[PDB]
Amino acid sequence: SNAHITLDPDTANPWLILSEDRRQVRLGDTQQSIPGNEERFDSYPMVLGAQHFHSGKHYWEVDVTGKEAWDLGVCRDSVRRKGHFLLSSKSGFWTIWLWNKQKYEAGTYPQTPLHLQVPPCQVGIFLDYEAGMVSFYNITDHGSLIYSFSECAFTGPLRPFFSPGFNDGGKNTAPLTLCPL
Ligand SMILES: CCOc1cc(Cl)ccc1-n1c(CN2CCNCC2)nc2ccc(F)cc2c1=O
Repeated sequence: SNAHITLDPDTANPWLILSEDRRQVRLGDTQQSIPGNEERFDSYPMVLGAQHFHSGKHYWEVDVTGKEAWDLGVCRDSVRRKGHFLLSSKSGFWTIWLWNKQKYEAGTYPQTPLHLQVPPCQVGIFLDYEAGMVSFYNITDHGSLIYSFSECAFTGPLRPFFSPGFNDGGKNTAPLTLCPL
């Protein structure tokens, strides 16, 4: 089931610029000044979707065209927001990412290298709560499976997870965009 995802402003790390529609996010040129509510990611440029999922099946698409790094997927709502962590299946995160413009990996511990034929301009996330799966699909390549976590022992609600980059050092100015449908 198609989910209409929007970004939660309360989770967004200071370094992030959300669109006004809540459907787009880019890494910014310096921190912004906002509060330090407990829901906000202090240590890395991450933000959640507003939707919580307690059950059922949910699909959404993210445009990543041009970007040299990024991280997508799903996480426990109960993940710590304050401080340092890895994006690991062991630690409440079901993610894939592009690092360094060339290296796709999936957030196993330790992570798993992905060899993609067609580099994705667009990525699908499919959450099946009851199955205990999070699946990533390469839309550019007609929906080929990028990677799938299974036997995820979902307890409590989950959130869509996003990060458009780690350091604006490069030109990671382009946004993650949530696609219509
Ligand atoms: C590929 C780069 O990975 C990282 C880079 C930095 Cl600067 C900080 C943390 C990580 N990272 C991370 C988090 N980063 C992943 C890549 N995108 C940025 C966040 N997750 C991991 C999960 C499992 C594992 F075995 C290792 C890692 C890991 O090293």
